[PDB]
Amino acid sequence: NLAPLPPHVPEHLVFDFDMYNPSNLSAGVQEAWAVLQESNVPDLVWTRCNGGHWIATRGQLIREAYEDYRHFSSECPFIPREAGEAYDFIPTSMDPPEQRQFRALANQVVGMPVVDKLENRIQELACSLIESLRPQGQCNFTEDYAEPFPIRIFMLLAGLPEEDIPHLKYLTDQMTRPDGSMTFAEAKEALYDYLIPIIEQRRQKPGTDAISIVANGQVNGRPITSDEAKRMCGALLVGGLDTVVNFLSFSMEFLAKSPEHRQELIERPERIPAACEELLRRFSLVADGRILTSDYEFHGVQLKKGDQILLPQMLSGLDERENAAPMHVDFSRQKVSHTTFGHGSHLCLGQHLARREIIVTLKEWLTRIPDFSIAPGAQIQHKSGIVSGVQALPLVWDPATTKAV
Ligand code: HEM
Repeated sequence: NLAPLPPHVPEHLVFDFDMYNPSNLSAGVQEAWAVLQESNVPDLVWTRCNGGHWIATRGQLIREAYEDYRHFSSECPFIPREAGEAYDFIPTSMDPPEQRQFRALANQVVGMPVVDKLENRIQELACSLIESLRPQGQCNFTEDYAEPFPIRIFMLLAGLPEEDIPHLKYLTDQMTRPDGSMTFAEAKEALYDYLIPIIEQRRQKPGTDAISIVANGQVNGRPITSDEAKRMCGALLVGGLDTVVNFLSFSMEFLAKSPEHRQELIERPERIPAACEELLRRFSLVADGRILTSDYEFHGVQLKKGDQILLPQMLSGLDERENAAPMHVDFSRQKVSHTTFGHGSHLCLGQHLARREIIVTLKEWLTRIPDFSIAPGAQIQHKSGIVSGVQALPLVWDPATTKAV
């Protein structure tokens, strides 16, 4: 379904890209989004899909817009407009300077310091999880590791019982890839209902878990309110439940289809870190945007106040103008340029946790299960949305080849 073209949007700039259901989705989700960068597509286009909105197709514009919060506000970061308007997570929907305070408190619960004191657990969990699968000679990756691994760590992080994983997970998925059952608002409201009671209890006594830290936090002056606490916790759900999870499946799907790259890491461990960044560029997966604060001519195009513009974080690193032969995975890429963890004042606060989980996965997995491949005769399917992901990943291997360390 297409929205009628607003009077102010050029005739020649219309490219009906459906961010939640791209035409070339069959060739991989990153490949589907890459069409927006073909020789005949303007740097900045307008799509009549999902309420109609702009779409910067080049990392140059993307990076640029993400730096100018004065014009491109995070107030309404999601598409459709109903989703963005409803989006009120702190600080992801705030613009500087208001953001500073909250982002600083949020940084306390997932930043590097937290990731370092968690390294051992993260590592132990990966091993424990993999050692379990190893003798099976097969697995449904997305659900057997890609999900349990990041989520349990996040739940331990937040101090939330693991029983709530399916619940919190489903709702979170509705904010990134709506199955259609519920709107963004409803999903958000549902998550808030889960958090609020928890915040109330934790607000009392201190606490090492994320929710406590936030609930007992102090932003610009007075103590943090429950609503603020709520909005802050929310901003952590997508990352702790839906981003890493999907990223691992993309990266692992690739590794299963490319023995070469696997062998390379297996016999050249030291390259795992660099390999992680390249996979982060290649299989980048987030794409949100901003809303115009006023009428503004941006690169020849006249944007009106209230317009929404999609700045796919996943496109920068695929832009041939920033990375030669972008669709090729080269662990030895001299300059791995990308905006996978975003760009600007909203740079991902969990990228450290992300990278560690990715590095621990590649390390522990390849060591114990170096030789594996996609189950015989199976097609891997992707899904596109605020956060694209992999539907399922059937992997198989011979147990005799596995190892225990
Ligand atoms: C590999 C996985 C991940 C990717 C690709 C990713 C990507 C991003 C991107 C592109 C943004 C910018 C959003 C915007 O500007 O509107 C962002 C923000 C954010 N991410 Fe992540 N992220 C990942 C994992 C995580 C994890 C595991 C967490 C922690 C639970 C997390 C927490 C956050 C937070 C709190 C923000 C908001 C920062 C702010 O508004 O100041 N992310 N992420």
